[PDB]
Amino acid sequence: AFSRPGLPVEYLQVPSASMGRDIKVQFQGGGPHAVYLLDGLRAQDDYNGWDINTPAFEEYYQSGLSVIMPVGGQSSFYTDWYQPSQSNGQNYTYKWETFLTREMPAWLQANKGVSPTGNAAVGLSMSGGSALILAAYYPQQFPYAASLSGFLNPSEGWWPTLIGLAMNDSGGYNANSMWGPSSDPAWKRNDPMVQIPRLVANNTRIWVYCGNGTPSDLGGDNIPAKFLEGLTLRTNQTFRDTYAADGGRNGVFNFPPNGTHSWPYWNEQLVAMKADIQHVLNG
Repeated sequence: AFSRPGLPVEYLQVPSASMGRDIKVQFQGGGPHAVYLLDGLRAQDDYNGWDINTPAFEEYYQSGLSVIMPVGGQSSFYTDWYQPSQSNGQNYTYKWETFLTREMPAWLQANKGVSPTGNAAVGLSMSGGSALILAAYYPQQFPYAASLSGFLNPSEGWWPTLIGLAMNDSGGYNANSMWGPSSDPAWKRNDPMVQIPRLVANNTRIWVYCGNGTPSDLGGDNIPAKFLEGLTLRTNQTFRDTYAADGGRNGVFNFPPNGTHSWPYWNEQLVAMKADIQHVLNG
């Protein structure tokens, strides 16, 4: 990520009892509250996409916030799966919600002094919705959530099909093993649109970036770009309108015409929200 010399980035091995393996975590300490930077659909096992593609660590150096980049979890949606992914030979069950909400914060509190409460969850593409869902169900841990080009209504219309095809294109993962058939309650449970009343009741500070142009990680679905763009626009508009109609009053919604679904503009948003996170989490 082309950091300037002299920056204290660490790589940690954090045991996950629920997944029966160690999870690598890239870490920069800087204060008791942290920004959890979640990865996209094609998350690798060596480095988090934020560190591969952006200067996130340097941008948040001496911000008064710690930065946590978990590594791994391709196509996981940072959720707890029903079962090991059926077809690609996965030999354990993804339990990334358990890891992010229980196992990892316990480790970081005991060893780093990072507070398990009062943090920000920031996700993009696959994990944009994850960040909102984490805030919806764990508001003490995440009073702040940002979704950058997230799937804001994964249980509706075209989205279960498109997500299923995207997960197969990203490591051959099976959405059915994750949340069941699209009729299963897990799809609505993990749908940010459906959980808007929780975000409102929690008074979650939400930062929602809506990009333009060709969506990301949908490259293998054999569908015209403009159709995907139309679906995305409609779903994003519905999310914003529903948040307002349901009494939401703690949101930032960003829809710049030249914004794209890409690391450069996801970084642009991460930088733009820094003062916002600082004021909300640290006064």
